[PDB]
Amino acid sequence: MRPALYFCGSDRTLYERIVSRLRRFGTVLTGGDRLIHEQDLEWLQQADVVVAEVTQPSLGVGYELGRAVAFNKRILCLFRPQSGRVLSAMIRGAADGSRFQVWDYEEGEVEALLDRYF
Amino acid sequence: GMRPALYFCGSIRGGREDRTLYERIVSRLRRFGTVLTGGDRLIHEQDLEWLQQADVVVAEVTQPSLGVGYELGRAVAFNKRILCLFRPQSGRVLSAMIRGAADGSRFQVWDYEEGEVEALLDRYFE
Ligand SMILES: O=c1ccn([C@H]2C[C@H](O)[C@@H](COP(=O)(O)O)O2)c(=O)[nH]1
Repeated sequence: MRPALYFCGSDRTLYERIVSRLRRFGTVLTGGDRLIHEQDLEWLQQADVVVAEVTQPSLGVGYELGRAVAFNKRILCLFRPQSGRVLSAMIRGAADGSRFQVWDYEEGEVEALLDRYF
Repeated sequence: GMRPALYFCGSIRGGREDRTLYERIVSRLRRFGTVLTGGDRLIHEQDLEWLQQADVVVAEVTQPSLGVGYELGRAVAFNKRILCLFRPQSGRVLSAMIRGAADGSRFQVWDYEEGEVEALLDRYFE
């Protein structure tokens, strides 16, 4: 009955701010490692939008984004240039401005960016 | 083609700490096949083309990397044969998404020590 949102993230305060604001727009869907992987894959397939905070390098976040692209999901990636890091070319280079968006942001504005996207 | 096409993935923008090991792996992979591996878009598109051409995808997954994870996720969805190599001597716990993707056949994750990487590759490709 509500949109289904999937959040990926490797910072705790910013993650909590993002997850809390996502609840305005829908349900945020997000044993052993295999059971974790299969539950995450099931939630990815159910998701209407996949949101990832990509400032911290993470194999798991990258993997989730790769699976999400192959499932043809709408994807929003959020990067903080103030980190001083250069974002992976595989993530920056996947952006097409519509179905796969990569947005640079300053920490104070993250809720305004999500409101604009949703 | 004649030779198996091999795709190698390792951290770059996530960190170049293991660059010298990557060269040793690529050197041994060359024994068993052809190693195939707007600036960011061009890197993404060429890498995806090589990934699609690959018969085997080999990834060193010790250093956390968005790009290596992304390549592995696209490779799984392309139903590629995948070998991931992880070094427990790093002190790291490998991401559950990578460890949990392993099925022991088409997606394998092997723990190894740096000194045995040539013997590991010889066994996998035998
Ligand atoms: O500038 C580059 C060149 C290659 N790759 C591809 C090939 C590597 O296997 C992997 C490294 O990803 P990062 O560590 O740069 O995120 O992605 C990049 O992401 N960025």
